Amino acid sequence: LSLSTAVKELVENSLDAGATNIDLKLKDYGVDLIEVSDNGCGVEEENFEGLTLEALSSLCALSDVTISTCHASAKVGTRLMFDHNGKIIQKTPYPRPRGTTVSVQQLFSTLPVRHKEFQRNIKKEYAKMVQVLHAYCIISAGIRVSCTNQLEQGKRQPVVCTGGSPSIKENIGSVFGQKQLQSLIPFVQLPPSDSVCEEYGLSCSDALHNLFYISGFISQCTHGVGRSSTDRQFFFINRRPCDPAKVCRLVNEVYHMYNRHQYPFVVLNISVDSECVDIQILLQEEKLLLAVLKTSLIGMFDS
Repeated sequence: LSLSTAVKELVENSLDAGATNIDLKLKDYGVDLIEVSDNGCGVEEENFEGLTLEALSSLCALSDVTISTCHASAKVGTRLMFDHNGKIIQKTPYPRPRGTTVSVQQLFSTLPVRHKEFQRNIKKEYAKMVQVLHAYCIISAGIRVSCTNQLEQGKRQPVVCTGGSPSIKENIGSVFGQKQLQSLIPFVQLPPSDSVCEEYGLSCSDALHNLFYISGFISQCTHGVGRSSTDRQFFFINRRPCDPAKVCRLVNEVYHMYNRHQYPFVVLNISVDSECVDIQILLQEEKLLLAVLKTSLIGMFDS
């Protein structure tokens, strides 16, 4: 029942549509409006009702939901207003490009307690949403992801925007500026060392079936170069944003082994077999993953 959850589900809904453009429009930090527009495949007319049988149903139950959409097979798009039961109040033709735009109006208005806790704690929830959106922007190469905000009677201001660049590094540049990029080194994967294998109780036979492909960027261990907090640490598994506790703790700990007083900027993707993942996300041979991680981090930060 958080802002970042609804935003994330709408974003992944746009991604599953194959959208190359994803725009977020917020009014009063999302308390007033949370809108997502994408050029995805749109929704066929056949599955209009079936959309509220998932994010859409709960969003209808908790807010005022409007959806415009246009499928490639459709001659004209459609505009739909929903009541709180997910039942379509209005279905009118609506000319628009291929894709889908979902509008969430006055979130939590049907529960005044949750709405008020939302308004009073707007800064924290807003910041969490910011972190999630940063993760998706960083990991979504080839896609244009943008976000703007409007407060009260003020004019709209842009929050973030990527240019559909093909590389994660350029996305990081677009999100945080190239000044952030100057202090970053790219992750370089290494086989696990014998000493780290000893530490984690692993033989070479265990390390043989290494199927973890780690990538990303991390702050240099040089004094002062790192960050003062963990405000810019992003982890993914199969390009999906997540927060692995042991992996994060090992990352920050190994960084402290060289830069005691600072935390690193982190962007780290773990490519692994999806069968080896389960639900906190469980990873088969996670000790091997931590061994490769520690060995590689040591190899990079070592002069």
